[PDB]
Amino acid sequence: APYNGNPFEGVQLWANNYYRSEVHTLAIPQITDPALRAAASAVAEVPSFQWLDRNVTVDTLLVQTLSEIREANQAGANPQYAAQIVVYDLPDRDCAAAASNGEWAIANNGVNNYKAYINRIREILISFSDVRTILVIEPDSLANMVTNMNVPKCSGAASTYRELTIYALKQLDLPHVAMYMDAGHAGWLGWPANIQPAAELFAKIYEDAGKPRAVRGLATNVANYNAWSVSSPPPYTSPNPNYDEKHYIEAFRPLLEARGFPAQFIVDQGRSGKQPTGQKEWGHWCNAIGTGFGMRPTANTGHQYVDAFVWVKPGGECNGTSDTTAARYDYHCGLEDALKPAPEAGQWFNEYFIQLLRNANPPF
Ligand SMILES: *[C@@H]1O[C@H](CO)[C@@H](O)[C@H](O)[C@H]1NC(C)=O
Ligand SMILES: [Ca+2]
Repeated sequence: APYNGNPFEGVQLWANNYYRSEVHTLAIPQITDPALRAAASAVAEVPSFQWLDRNVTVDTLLVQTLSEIREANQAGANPQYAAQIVVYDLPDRDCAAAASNGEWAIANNGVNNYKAYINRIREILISFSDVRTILVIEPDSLANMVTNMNVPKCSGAASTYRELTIYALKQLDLPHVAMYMDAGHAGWLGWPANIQPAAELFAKIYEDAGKPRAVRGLATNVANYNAWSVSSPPPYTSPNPNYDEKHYIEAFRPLLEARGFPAQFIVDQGRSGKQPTGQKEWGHWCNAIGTGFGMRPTANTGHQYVDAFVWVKPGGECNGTSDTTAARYDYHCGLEDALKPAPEAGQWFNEYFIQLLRNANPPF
């Protein structure tokens, strides 16, 4: 069914069974403290995004989640449930990273692979038109075109990133869908030197895709730890005047809007409840210590440019291994402020889940 306006209005957000199963089968059996067990049970009910970060998730997880939401809705959920999905499988993924877990390469049929993936997602979303579906498009993609064009892999991938982003925006432009393109975070694109070039890029992409109706705007702070709004700059932010997501968005939106894209925002707060964090530097993104579960997902943001506070990166799923000998080891995961020992990316990291619970704000 179609919708008008903020896609988070008029619906409840579904808490998916993948994250719920992680908490109940992997986390809780390792927790003996009664209060931490009850807190863990509560966090399993908080609705976070489900990531299509490997092709095999499309005909498994996506179908299962949509099917379960349809069942719940037909069983009288009121308001009806909506889905929250991340599209995250560009070829030559994460072009500026030390290592990437992306499965596809431009040199090994990756363009065709990606187009087919988007096409299959489109078929499934059409099947499940009755389930309003909110998408984050490709974290750690186009932000690289703003600041990392000096990196050979990024320069070589840029036309592909742009073309395939446009492809997804047009193919997924369906009446029951909303899309938010990833736009980095305050400590990446929010630096004053980067903010106008970033606005130029995202507004051009939006134009070149034909300003698809389903595109609501941009997502920020995905898989990062930034504050929404704090009174004092965390020490690792200096001297960026845009030291939280509110400052970033308030500076960013006017530049985007003058360029034709009056973007609304969603802001990840799933690991933002403790401020400042235990990061020693802003660019230390992997399994950062001293972080907490943050404000609960809601459409009631109170801010004119923010459609929702969300939990995009699910807390407890590892950002990368601390094993320096692993094939896809990223040195960020070995830093002094990265919790260790850490399993492979995507594996449940229970010590990190417990950290998030202990530092949760609001508490569980
Ligand atoms: C991706 O998964 C689909 C099924 O959803 C399958 O048909 C296709 O072959 C897979 N892609 C690749 C490149 O293996
Ligand atoms: Ca510093």
